[PDB]
Amino acid sequence: FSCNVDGGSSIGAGTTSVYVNLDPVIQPGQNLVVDLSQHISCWNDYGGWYDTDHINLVQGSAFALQSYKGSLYWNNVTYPFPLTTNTNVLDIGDKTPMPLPLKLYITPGVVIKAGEVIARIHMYKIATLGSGNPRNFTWNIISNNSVVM
Ligand SMILES: CC(=O)N[C@H]1[C@H](Oc2cccc(C(F)(F)F)c2-c2ccc(F)cc2)O[C@H](CO)[C@H](O)[C@@H]1O
Repeated sequence: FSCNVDGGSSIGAGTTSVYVNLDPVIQPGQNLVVDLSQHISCWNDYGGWYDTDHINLVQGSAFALQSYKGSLYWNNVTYPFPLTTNTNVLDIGDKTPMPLPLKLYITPGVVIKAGEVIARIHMYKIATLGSGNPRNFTWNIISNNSVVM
């Protein structure tokens, strides 16, 4: 099982920066949408649904904006964010990269700085054969631009 960010090199585990464009203007009360399907994709390293991968997002995933409320959309369910439970499982068995069905909804001068981590999303992988060779990924979401209020 592997992933990449913006079509880059393969990632098997660990922490990776994910850079996102945010609305530069936000008014008190507005809602920011971060569509991570535009950046993070994952695939099965054998294909053919031979040793299917099972991935979910993990309890504790949170803003970094620590006081913000929000929602996290993952694979047909919208969870309160920060995550207080593990999400449903997405199964990945094709070698073709699958953009992750993942969106973050954020409700808050400069409020978000370019280059600062605004959320840490922990993803867990376990496959089917043997032990499933479980792996941990963390996606550190980073804004490419300032967001001002
Ligand atoms: C030890 C491990 O993880 N076996 C996983 C397996 O891994 C690979 C399969 C082929 C090629 C590679 C490599 F060429 F990339 F090494 C990997 C691999 C190994 C370690 C990683 F950290 C990530 C991918 O692929 C499977 C389907 O996806 C399951 O996931 C399975 O459990």
